[PDB]
Amino acid sequence: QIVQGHNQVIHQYFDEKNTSGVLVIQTDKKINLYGNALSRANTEYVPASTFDMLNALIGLENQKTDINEIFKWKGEKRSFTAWEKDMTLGEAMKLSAVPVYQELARRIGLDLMQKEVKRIGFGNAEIGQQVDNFWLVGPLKVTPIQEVEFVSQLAHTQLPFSEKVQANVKNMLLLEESNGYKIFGKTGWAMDIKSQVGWLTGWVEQPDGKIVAFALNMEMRSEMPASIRNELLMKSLKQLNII
Ligand SMILES: *C(=O)[C@@H](NC(=O)/C(=N\OC(C)(C)C(=O)O)c1csc(N)n1)[C@@H]1NC(C(=O)O)=C(C[n+]2ccccc2)CS1
Repeated sequence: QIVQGHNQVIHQYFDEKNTSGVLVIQTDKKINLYGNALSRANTEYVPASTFDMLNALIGLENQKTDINEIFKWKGEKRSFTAWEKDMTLGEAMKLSAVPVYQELARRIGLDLMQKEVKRIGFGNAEIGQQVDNFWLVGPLKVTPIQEVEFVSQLAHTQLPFSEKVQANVKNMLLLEESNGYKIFGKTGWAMDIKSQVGWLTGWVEQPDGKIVAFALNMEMRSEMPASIRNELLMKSLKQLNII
């Protein structure tokens, strides 16, 4: 099941970007590890925005929102300018608009959130006490192997949510498409005074329908482009002939 993969080459790629990281790939029930810091795969980190996928699933499942709802921008200056507008849950997914995902979390509220997170068994399922930021600062944590298992199940409509809800959240996640290969996923990035953890978790849907899921997890620095996660993921996917 969980093993290291054939690759001297991906190890290099990560050293060549001057980072410590791992790339977990899950096809059917086989999980391979690649990178220059494999032990990260079993290390817990905060999911940061990658949690937006689970938030949306819980929110939609319990009818706290719907895919047509327009979340209103009330006019205050926000941490990013691209967030400064009315938007749907789907458009928030793509922009990683935290304030939408915080409104939604509050609608959900703490008891349902923690019943649902324990029900799903996400990470260490620890939400503790603040409903509106537990995925960004802790206590909630998850490993890269757990994430890839989560997105694999989302990809395959195997999570314990309605089928329509799963399909609606999948449809929010399309990043890129070319040669008939689709790539779905979600970035994440948390700025803790310790290290900074960067995520990119999602999947490839190949032309014949086959799903190959991935969870990139690396140490970020403020000097890196945000681009670097996608660049390293796409190089590695090509090298493994997944795309
Ligand atoms: C989800 O993971 C969100 N992360 C954060 O809100 C945090 N930081 O975002 C960064 C990018 C580090 C920032 O400069 O503010 C964060 C760190 S500690 C804490 N409580 N919050 C969204 N993630 C990302 C991303 O993954 O890149 C965003 C997209 N983005 C980033 C940089 C430039 C353009 C777009 C928005 S926050």
